[PDB]
Amino acid sequence: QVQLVESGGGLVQAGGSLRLSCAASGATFITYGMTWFRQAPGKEREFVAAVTGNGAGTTYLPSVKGRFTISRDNAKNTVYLQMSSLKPEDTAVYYCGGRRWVPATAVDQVAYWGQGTQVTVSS
Repeated sequence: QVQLVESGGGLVQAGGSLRLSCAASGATFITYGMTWFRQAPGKEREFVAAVTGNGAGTTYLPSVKGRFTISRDNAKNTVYLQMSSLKPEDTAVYYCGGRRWVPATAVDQVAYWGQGTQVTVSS
């Protein structure tokens, strides 16, 4: 009974900001590498950002690097994605994926998913 529950999405104007959260419960959180994926309707689900178990190692999709920040609080079992300078490009459903020991970099590698939270960026 491992469950990932997401929040913080919704609608915002271009240049705006959001903060996604993904609270985990069931397994031991620090043994999982957490990753944010996003999927626009009709396109393939793509990698956005990933963080290691300890929280030291972070990787970003080149596009969103600088604008997006991933982080995690291993005490409260949550991973965050702070989005800034949002473009219409970034409109999609954002999913949080967990994989044991090493963050997933491709969809197939993810062991546990969240329900997915919509982000829409109008202009």
